[PDB]
Amino acid sequence: MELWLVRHGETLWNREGRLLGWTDLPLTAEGEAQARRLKGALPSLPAFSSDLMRARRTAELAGFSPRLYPELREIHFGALEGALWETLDPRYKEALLRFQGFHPPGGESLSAFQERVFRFLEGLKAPAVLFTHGGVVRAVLRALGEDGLVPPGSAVAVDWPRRVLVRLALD
Amino acid sequence: MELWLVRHGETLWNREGRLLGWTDLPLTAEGEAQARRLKGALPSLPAFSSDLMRARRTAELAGFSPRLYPELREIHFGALEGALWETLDPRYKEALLRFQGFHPPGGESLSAFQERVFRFLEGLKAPAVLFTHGGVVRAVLRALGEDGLVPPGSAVAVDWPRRVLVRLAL
Ligand code: NA
Repeated sequence: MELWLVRHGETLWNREGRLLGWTDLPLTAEGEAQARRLKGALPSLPAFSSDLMRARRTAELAGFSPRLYPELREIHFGALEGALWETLDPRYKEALLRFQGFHPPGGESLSAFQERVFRFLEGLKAPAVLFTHGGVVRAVLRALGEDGLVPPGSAVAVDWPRRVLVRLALD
Repeated sequence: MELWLVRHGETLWNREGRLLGWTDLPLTAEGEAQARRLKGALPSLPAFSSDLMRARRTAELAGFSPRLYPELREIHFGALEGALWETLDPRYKEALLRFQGFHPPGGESLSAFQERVFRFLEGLKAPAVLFTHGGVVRAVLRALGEDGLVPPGSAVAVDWPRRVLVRLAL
């Protein structure tokens, strides 16, 4: 099914290089700017969004009124929430780089995260726009055999669970 | 949906020609070498693996950290575990080659095997790499109208449940 996944606009921790999961931070001015640029660039399909503020706000600025689902949240980094990527222990770094065997204390494992994300996608009964996070987009892109790195406020359309259709970036 | 079926590397019973099911044998040195060679070939899709040592070790050396599922185990041969294929009683060997029905003493029936395997496959929610055994790979290939012979340490990619995409025999 055609799904459009949108990575929310930037927050302060994006420029600061800190892990941002369930910590509810707001979009920055540029983050809201990135979000407004999405209006008119996305199809008028039913919309779903992480309930986290930065996602909800991106959806709103993009001209949508999404139904909220915590299932679309970024992975829960547990004790690693807010940690600087730079000083992250090499084992955690490579776990995240290779996207496997990641189990932060007090948090969610990558395997649990993937099950949550794919279970949500499996339940969609028609094309939709999903306002979510970098990790969710990455999980989907990697499952489709592609690099999952996409700029904040950008989008990707896929034919789940078969292939990527288009990557949309706006300047 | 893209599935990669990987047959774990060789054990002593592979080269000895013995039925290997739930007997938890380790990989030989060559078996580990075969596993390492897969690292530069297999796509980085979510990974799952039989919980048996030889499959787990293959996944590890191939550069993966799989979720463990006993449903991916080879069939349980029961009293036939370790039995030489060459001297296998014609009544067992026939059953196995007819693919119509099979239930070794103290073992698992082919119907239970298949229930187990296909339940797992049908439950997958996204593309994946599956570290498993010859019988499982066989079962999948046959379900797609193909011949289920892949060397140890090799893989086959399929568009489940439609057709085979490519075979990777190293
Ligand atoms: Na035996």
